[PDB]
Amino acid sequence: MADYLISGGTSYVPDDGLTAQQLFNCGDGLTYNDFLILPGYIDFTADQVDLTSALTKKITLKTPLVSSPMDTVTEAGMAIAMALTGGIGFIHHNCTPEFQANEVRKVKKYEQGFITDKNRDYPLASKDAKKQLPCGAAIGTHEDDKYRLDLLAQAGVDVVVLDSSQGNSIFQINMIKYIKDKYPNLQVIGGNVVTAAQAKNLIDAGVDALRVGMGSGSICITQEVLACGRPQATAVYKVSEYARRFGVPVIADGGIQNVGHIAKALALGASTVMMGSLLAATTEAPGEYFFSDGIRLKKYRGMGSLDAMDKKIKVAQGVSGAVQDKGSIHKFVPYLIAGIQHSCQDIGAKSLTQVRAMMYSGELKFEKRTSSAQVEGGVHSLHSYEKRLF
Amino acid sequence: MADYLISGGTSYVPDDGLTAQQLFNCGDGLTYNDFLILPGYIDFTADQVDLTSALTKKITLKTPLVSSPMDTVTEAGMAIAMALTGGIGFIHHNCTPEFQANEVRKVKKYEQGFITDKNRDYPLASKDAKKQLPCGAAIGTHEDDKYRLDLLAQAGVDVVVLDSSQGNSIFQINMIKYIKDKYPNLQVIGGNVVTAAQAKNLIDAGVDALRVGMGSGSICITQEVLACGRPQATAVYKVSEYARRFGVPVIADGGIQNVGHIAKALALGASTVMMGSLLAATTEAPGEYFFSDGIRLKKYRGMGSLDAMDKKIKVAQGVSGAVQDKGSIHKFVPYLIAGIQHSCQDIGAKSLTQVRAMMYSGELKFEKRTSSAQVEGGVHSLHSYEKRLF
Amino acid sequence: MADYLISGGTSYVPDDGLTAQQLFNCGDGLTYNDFLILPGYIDFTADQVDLTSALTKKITLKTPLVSSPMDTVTEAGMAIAMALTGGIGFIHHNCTPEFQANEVRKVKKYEQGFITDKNRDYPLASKDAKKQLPCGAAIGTHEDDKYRLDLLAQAGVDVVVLDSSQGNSIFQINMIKYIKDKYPNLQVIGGNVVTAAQAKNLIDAGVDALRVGMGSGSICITQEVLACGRPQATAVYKVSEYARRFGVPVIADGGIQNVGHIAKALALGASTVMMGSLLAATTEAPGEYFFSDGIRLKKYRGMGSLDAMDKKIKVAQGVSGAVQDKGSIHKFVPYLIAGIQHSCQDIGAKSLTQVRAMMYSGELKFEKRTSSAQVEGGVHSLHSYEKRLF
Amino acid sequence: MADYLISGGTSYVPDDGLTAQQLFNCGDGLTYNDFLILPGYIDFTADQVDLTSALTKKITLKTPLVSSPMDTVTEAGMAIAMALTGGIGFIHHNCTPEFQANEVRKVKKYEQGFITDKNRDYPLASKDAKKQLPCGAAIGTHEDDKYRLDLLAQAGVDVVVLDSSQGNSIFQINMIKYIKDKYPNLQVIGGNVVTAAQAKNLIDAGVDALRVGMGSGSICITQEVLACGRPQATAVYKVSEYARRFGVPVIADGGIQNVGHIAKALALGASTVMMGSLLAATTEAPGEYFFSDGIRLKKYRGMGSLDAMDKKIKVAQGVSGAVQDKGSIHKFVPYLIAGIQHSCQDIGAKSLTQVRAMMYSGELKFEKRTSSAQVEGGVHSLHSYEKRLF
Ligand SMILES: NC(=O)c1ccc[n+]([C@@H]2O[C@H](COP(=O)([O-])OP(=O)(O)OC[C@H]3O[C@@H](n4cnc5c(N)ncnc54)[C@H](O)[C@@H]3O)[C@@H](O)[C@H]2O)c1
Ligand SMILES: NC(=O)c1ccc[n+]([C@@H]2O[C@H](COP(=O)([O-])OP(=O)(O)OC[C@H]3O[C@@H](n4cnc5c(N)ncnc54)[C@H](O)[C@@H]3O)[C@@H](O)[C@H]2O)c1
Ligand SMILES: NC(=O)c1ccc[n+]([C@@H]2O[C@H](COP(=O)([O-])OP(=O)(O)OC[C@H]3O[C@@H](n4cnc5c(N)ncnc54)[C@H](O)[C@@H]3O)[C@@H](O)[C@H]2O)c1
Ligand SMILES: NC(=O)c1ccc[n+]([C@@H]2O[C@H](COP(=O)([O-])OP(=O)(O)OC[C@H]3O[C@@H](n4cnc5c(N)ncnc54)[C@H](O)[C@@H]3O)[C@@H](O)[C@H]2O)c1
Ligand SMILES: *c1nc2c(ncn2[C@@H]2O[C@H](COP(=O)(O)O)[C@@H](O)[C@H]2O)c(=O)[nH]1
Ligand SMILES: *c1nc2c(ncn2[C@@H]2O[C@H](COP(=O)(O)O)[C@@H](O)[C@H]2O)c(=O)[nH]1
Ligand SMILES: *c1nc2c(ncn2[C@@H]2O[C@H](COP(=O)(O)O)[C@@H](O)[C@H]2O)c(=O)[nH]1
Ligand SMILES: *c1nc2c(ncn2[C@@H]2O[C@H](COP(=O)(O)O)[C@@H](O)[C@H]2O)c(=O)[nH]1
Repeated sequence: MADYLISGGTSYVPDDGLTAQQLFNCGDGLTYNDFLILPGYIDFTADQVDLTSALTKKITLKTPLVSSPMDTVTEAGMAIAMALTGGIGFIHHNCTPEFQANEVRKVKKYEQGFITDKNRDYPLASKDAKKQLPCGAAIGTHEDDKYRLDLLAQAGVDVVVLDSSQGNSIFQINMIKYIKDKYPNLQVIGGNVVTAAQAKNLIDAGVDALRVGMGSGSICITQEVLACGRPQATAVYKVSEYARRFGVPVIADGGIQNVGHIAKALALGASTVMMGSLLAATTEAPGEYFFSDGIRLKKYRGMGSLDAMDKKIKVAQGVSGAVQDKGSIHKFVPYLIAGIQHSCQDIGAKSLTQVRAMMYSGELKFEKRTSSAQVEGGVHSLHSYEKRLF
Repeated sequence: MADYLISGGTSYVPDDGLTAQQLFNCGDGLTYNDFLILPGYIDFTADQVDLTSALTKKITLKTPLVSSPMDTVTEAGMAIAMALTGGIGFIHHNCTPEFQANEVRKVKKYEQGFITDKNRDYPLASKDAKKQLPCGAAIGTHEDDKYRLDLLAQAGVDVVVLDSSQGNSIFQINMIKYIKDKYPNLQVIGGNVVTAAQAKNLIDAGVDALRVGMGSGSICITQEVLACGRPQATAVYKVSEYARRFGVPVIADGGIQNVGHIAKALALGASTVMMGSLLAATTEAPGEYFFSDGIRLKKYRGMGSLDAMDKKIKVAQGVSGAVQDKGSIHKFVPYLIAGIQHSCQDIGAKSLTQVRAMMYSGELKFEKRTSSAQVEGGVHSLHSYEKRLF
Repeated sequence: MADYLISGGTSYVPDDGLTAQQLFNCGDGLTYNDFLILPGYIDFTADQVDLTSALTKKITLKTPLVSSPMDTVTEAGMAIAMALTGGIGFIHHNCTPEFQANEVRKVKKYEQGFITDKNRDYPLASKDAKKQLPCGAAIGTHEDDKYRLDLLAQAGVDVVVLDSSQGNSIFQINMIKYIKDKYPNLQVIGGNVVTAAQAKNLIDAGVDALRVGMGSGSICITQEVLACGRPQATAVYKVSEYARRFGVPVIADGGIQNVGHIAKALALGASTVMMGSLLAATTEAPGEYFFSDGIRLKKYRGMGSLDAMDKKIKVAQGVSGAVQDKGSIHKFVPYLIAGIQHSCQDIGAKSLTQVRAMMYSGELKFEKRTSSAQVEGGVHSLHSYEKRLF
Repeated sequence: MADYLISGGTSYVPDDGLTAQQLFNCGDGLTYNDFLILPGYIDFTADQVDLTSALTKKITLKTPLVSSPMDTVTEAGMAIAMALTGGIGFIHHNCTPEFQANEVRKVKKYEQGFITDKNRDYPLASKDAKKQLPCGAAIGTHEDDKYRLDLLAQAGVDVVVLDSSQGNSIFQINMIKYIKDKYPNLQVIGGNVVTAAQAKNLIDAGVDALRVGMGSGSICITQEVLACGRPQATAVYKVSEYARRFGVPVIADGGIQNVGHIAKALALGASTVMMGSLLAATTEAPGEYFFSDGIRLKKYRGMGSLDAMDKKIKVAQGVSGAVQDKGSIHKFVPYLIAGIQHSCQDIGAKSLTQVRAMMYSGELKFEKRTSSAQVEGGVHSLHSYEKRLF
């Protein structure tokens, strides 16, 4: 019959909104708050949404959440918490290599299979072949980072991130090739990059994932000091679009402030999301809580801040501050998971993989927001209010 | 793994060419020769291509070919031949109603099941419930056409076409409602229309298919005489795009000169293709062969030509001429079928339904042709040549 | 082989971002904060970046930094400091000609070769043929400015700037020709201009450099009072693009607030950058430090402010205020130098000359910033923070 | 020779910026702060700029300044002051007709020629044939306004303005025709209008000038309450462009905050500028000065405010407030005159007539301003400052 024979199941579906390609073709320099995702069709419940994510070519996580390698964010405690909730943590390298290797060992010795030296309480916990938690580590691109890498490999790190503001450098590519030849099984994350040209240079060197973002971080002043960077949403879309031609996952790094930002980054092509300030002042973050006028808060600083580089003339690229206490990771990360699942349900996708497939196929639709639209989208017209997320 | 998890099976597939929507958004006023279909991916053979087509809401044919209701094209002989090759013929009404009903009866009595008054030699032959060939008939929108319709319904016609140059009229809509209430099972084809506004008016009246085309016919001079019409490719695309919102098939009528034109019309949203000149001077066309300077050819005239309307000032809308002999329908239609199948294979679709699904989804891609491109596409740079299609 | 023969060394390099010409063709009226420079490829260290800059046709400096001719900014002390750090200072003329000539003499007698009447402590110090520091001076376009010019030429000034808000005037052109005929060796800077038409008029008169900017200065209210001016980034790009057709350097004047602004101005085609407020409240700036509620700060006023013109009815074009203490030039200018070098390294250029060559060739790429993008580029999501640049 | 024969005196003059027609074709909905005028060529001094302006077809003023018919702005004192400084005042009608006629008489009896029962202290003072100051008056479009008009005509008013928010009404057109037939010599100003369609309706009725502006006034809330209006700069340009086809002058009404705004309105096609808040809290404004926390200020209210309409259900269209004391008109208006003259000198025109001629010919050029550009154009980067206009 005609109702089937005219177009074969694919029905009318009025065209309304912009595709991602149309949205990011305009060259406006958009970030997360400049656009929304239009809703789709719902025929399933939120709890059925699958958040399985690729961290690298060969490392898969049950959630897309990653803690940033920052000395005020990720040490062994935070890494264990993120592994237990289904993500991963990357241990910072603003320390001695022995200290870093000890932190990696503490992460890797939390759970064991056959000890050669709880699984039910944490179903989403990611594990390697030997029933051990996964762990990540940051290294630089200088000469001593080779010895640091040897210690980390001995400690049993599963993935290393090359920590730099501008990853498209001869130093970074040289260390990528060094690692590829000396530890052929080790997974390497390159970055940070914001353009497809940088991305091509790093993928040709053989990275297993790309870290995307420059200047969007909450503690960053790189854009205003060095005049270099890119709006985060455009950067994530462009680099993910390039990298998926070669099957390279993208980690979206910097500027994430809420669940909506996480969902937008995943919809734009990122496979995982890296969080700094959002996970600072949690119980598992390193450092100690302190009070400033009846407010509980913790230190949070950028790695390019003068205090961070203290332990010639130094050009600071980050600031040092404090953020309000958020509580425990074991209570905060489930809220993020539920929020992402609800966002996926609203846009009509059963999984993050299907979200990205719909985006690349043009089925997922977007819309811009003017300044008035953003104000309307926020809380308005109230004398006073209380905001309780969960 | 990441190779699956990044976008879920849907690979890169570099973007190249225009979608049909993009092509017909430019407002250039394109017809068939102004564009091409870009090739796709082939993983099947040409003979496996399915050409099942919807003529109306409830009438399905094995091929998309229809013979036009013209007194130099379709009588009982042509109708039987087209039914036997898998299409259908529409018997013209430039005759008395008794003559038309007799032609319909001759078509409907060619093959029988249980005669109440070969099926393997012609596998593609379309048949109704009682194993009889299908037949179509044209009627006008004047008062006496009701009596003509009664005679045709008694003769057992399966579908009637309302024959007019401009179908968006109060007369046509009145007769559509008359037919709907008096013969609730009879299928009605409305037209001719070239715009979505006309199409909406006719679909609201309850037609089961639309006949699309005004001024594109080979014998027609309506565009130059009445300044009204539309380029055929744009008309087919626009009207099919509107009509498929309601599950109404479109017959593309006029200006078809070759297999490439048939394939283009089907790719643009038409479900069947109506042919005039292409089927004139076949053996089954009415009239007798005659010679003019060693060339065998037959009369072919437009219904709005003065000779056609002869049997008060008449404004002619068509010319009368002759076309070269093509041979038999039973040998010519298989060539068209094979050509359409090869076109479908080249663009990478298993069926006409899938062709249209790909076009509406944006997977099928198109390209414009300049005048130099069209010349290049034709035969060139030769001293002399012979063109043998089959 | 094909890897070389296909395109000869020039590899793919995916296209991403806008060229400067594309960015400033849109007519949006951009200034510095509306765009960023995308990062390039790094294969050298920051300290290897060469900042040699052309102040005029024949005067070359080792850094691109120039102090503005303002009575709260540049006197002999500031001029000596800027000469010693590799730049130059322009002595203001809101004084008597004898006072100005004495300041020029004090600058020119700081270092000597063969005295006819430290080289290692300051390697970047600019010097003339006779091992003396270079010095600049401002003059007006009125009649007595000829006598002022005679005194300055006797004092041995190396370059004079014609000080005006709108340099495209018959008065300015007359004085330019006067100076060219009377002091054929003296270098003349014309301005201020913001359009290529003004620039053509001044280059035809024979200037050796152009001063670009109108209304962008921190103390300026010309745009709001006289409705005339231009956004600074667009002005710098347009005028530099015109002036380089004739080999005329451009000084970018006004609205510089940080190292990122300096880098952007140099990337847009300027050869040197003139600074007002950024160098006010340094130790070498004229005037005395004073306290307002525990904050140390110095007077800073525009030359078109009523206080400035006090020493008929006067239309003020500038305001008078105070800015916070910055410390010494000998410590602040090295920070600017290091910042510019780091910006050049990030965008992948070995020198300012190569930065501009990449920009004109289209290799350097830019990106716009929405308001949300600018907010994201700034410090955000923090309860409190401290910003220590160096 | 070729230097003349190639193009005949008209030289290259590089193309840079936008014409007014290009600027206002974009449909962005610009007001005064969204654009600047680019500078031109200066070959004359500021005092030589001629500000002669057409108020109506037959009434010419030496300055383009007009005081608004508002009960907190214009009574006899303000009307006399504006006439003496070269402009005109329009006496408000929120009073009895006898009171209004008495104010008109007080204005018309200030200076006399041959008294039927100083002119060198005020050279710019506008005068009629009998050496008397000109005076304007506002009337409504209701029935009793005819009697009010009779009293005003007897008092000797020279021009009447029809006071309404939306002037394109049958009531306004009826009163325009009434006035034209009963007082054939009286000059009538119609409005307020913001579109060319309204302008055509009023010009067809026979107005001698148009009052342009709806919702832009400082005390107005019409746009937010009735959703109707237009950005003032676009409104002035569009309506002036239409009205000059018929030789009808335009008064730009509302939203003027400074000299730059006046200059922009005149450059966009207006012949005179009407001022409300800018002239409120001057000594000559009606009402009494009063103090609020050490600040001297005066009442200023919109005519559509509830207090104004007090003396069944009233929809307020204006608010009531207070503005800071500005001093005397005799000192403030000369500042405006000098500012306008300086703006004309900067853009390179000898007169307002030549400003508009250059604008219509495309020689005058404009530029847009982003939000960052506007911030840059303002005062910035200062700890504190003092702004003394004159
Ligand atoms: N993502 C961001 O936007 C961002 C911005 C600023 C800082 N940061 C963080 O701050 C930290 C440091 O910043 P960075 O990017 O300057 O790190 P970095 O230490 O890589 O850079 C230091 C400098 O040394 C150079 N360098 C690097 N390797 C070298 C080698 N082998 N030989 C010679 N020179 C070499 C670099 O090009 C750079 O000029 C990192 O944690 C980084 O992630 C991040
Ligand atoms: N598709 C084309 O481009 C095209 C163009 C011209 C002619 N033709 C063919 O030629 C033939 C005649 O052309 P036509 O369209 O003029 O046919 P038509 O007979 O419908 O038109 C005849 C005229 O009579 C009017 N009319 C129709 N029904 C009426 C009624 N009940 N009462 C009063 N007036 C009425 C029509 O509006 C038209 O003016 C048809 O075969 C048509 O298919 C086709
Ligand atoms: N760059 C800017 O945006 C800007 C803006 C305002 C003021 N300023 C500074 O403030 C100071 C004020 O200078 P200015 O440009 O306001 O005015 P200026 O000192 O050049 O002269 C002011 C007026 O005198 C006229 N004039 C100049 N030379 C003349 C001559 N020979 N004969 C007759 N008339 C002549 C000018 O055209 C102008 O109307 C300067 O320091 C200037 O650099 C700079
Ligand atoms: N944007 C502006 O320029 C603006 C906006 C609001 C108010 N105002 C000022 O406030 C005052 C009043 O505003 P307004 O425009 O409502 O004045 P208005 O008195 O003309 O309007 C009063 C109402 O009566 C109607 N009306 C007018 N004449 C009539 C007649 N002869 N018969 C029947 N109905 C008639 C009008 O259409 C309107 O609905 C005026 O001073 C006006 O200038 C100005
Ligand atoms: C600029 N960016 C910096 C610096 N240190 C780290 N970073 C980047 O910021 C991310 C965290 O940002 P949040 O918005 O707080 O999530 C980090 O992951 C890293 O990429 C710095 O000093 N200057
Ligand atoms: C214009 N068009 C006419 C006329 N009679 C019929 N037609 C239309 O032409 C079609 C055939 O065109 P070909 O190109 O030869 O296939 C018919 O089906 C009909 O729609 C006429 O008089 N003037
Ligand atoms: C407007 N602009 C003025 C005035 N005096 C000087 N200037 C200009 O400003 C520049 C300094 O600006 P900063 O942003 O503080 O660097 C000067 O170099 C000069 O060009 C004035 O009165 N009104
Ligand atoms: C809206 N607009 C009103 C009202 N009364 C007068 N007006 C308009 O505003 C102009 C003055 O505006 P300023 O910006 O203060 O110069 C007047 O001339 C008139 O056109 C009102 O109640 N609501």
